[PDB]
Amino acid sequence: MSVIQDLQSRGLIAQTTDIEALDALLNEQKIALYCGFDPTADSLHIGHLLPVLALRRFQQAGHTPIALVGGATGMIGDPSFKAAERSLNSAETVAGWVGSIRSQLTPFLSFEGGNAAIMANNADWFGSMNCLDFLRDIGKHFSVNAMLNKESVKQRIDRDGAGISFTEFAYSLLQGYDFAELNKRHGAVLEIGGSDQWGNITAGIDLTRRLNQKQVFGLTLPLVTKSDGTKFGKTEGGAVWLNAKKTSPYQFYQFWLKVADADVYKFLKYFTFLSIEEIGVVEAKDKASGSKPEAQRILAEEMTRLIHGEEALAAAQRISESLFAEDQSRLTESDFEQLALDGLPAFEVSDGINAVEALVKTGLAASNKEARGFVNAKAVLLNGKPAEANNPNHPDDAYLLIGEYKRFGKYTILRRGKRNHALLVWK
Ligand SMILES: N[C@@H](Cc1ccc(O)cc1)C(=O)O
Repeated sequence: MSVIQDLQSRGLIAQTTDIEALDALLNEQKIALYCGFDPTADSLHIGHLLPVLALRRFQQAGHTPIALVGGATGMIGDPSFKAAERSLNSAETVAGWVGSIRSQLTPFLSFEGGNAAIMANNADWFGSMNCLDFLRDIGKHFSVNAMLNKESVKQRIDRDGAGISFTEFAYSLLQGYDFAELNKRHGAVLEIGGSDQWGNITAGIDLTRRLNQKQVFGLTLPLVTKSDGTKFGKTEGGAVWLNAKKTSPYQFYQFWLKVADADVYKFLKYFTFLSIEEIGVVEAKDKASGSKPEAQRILAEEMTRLIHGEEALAAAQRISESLFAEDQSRLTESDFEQLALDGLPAFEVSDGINAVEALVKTGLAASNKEARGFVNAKAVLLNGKPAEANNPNHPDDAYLLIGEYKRFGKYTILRRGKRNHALLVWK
């Protein structure tokens, strides 16, 4: 199967300058392509996965991928399809983020063989480029009227928009020059990016022709949309980060389990490296069997193993099988650290708290008298087992939370009823 044919089978080609010439080029020889990533936070999230995965899909076919970290463009800010001005980050801020997201992109690509990936930083050439040379050597090739009519910023320019500063209005010049520079340095003849990068990609296509007299191509990936209209990574708990210390592999694994039946087969094509045929068998088995669909679990296993690793997937599976389980002895200290991060509503308690005190402190009851009914109804579980009396009282301390209930001397899973429960953390 062709490289382009594989991407269009997955619905991964949104816009491309010449699909026939790009397809014929990839079958005739191996090329170098590049994609740019701007440091806007201390870590990436799932909304950034498509471009770096698409780079890997090209590297699998023997092409050389270039991952550009925006050490310089991150100091300006991409205004493409943004209705409000981004704020300016400090040089110290961006330099740290450059090292962070660089450590997150490198695992996705191979650095062996002739097609080994290349990590680039546009601060290498902009960090020593004088402002006059910037405005002249780059700026003379840009028409302000053409810049104003770009869809990516036209909504900001109109009378209804919030306006744009000269800073962000100049961003397409930096990203445009990156394509010409990477074409000169590493023979980059293709730039891929997110769906909102069409304006800045074609700018680097034109600029590469004017500066290097070379024909290059651009391809944008689809906007990851959901069937119900909601945003892709918007969850109740926030964003689904790639850094395990921001979102636990359990919650990462949980996010992909909850994918809708309409979205799960497209997400398998977008994000996994299972073949179109393998995904086609997964879909047909679910569509023919009257049982629950298996695609969400397969999606969750593929994404957790890819981003976090095989052991972290095992941890997420072990937590998922133990959190609502009768026997929780499988949970480890690291498993509870995941739970305290974003697995369960965590609450700090100290020695001496009884059962009804923790039942209302965690929100599992409105009042203690209401929780006292839940206690005597045998509807309260501690680490999978119902609470038992263990005191000669003093009034409500008959059900006390003593050290026996402390998992690793720090954690206790408090459960009330069939659903909804909390995590106790001992200080
Ligand atoms: N504009 C891209 C980042 C980028 C930076 C430099 C480039 O050459 C290309 C792309 C983004 O907003 O995500």
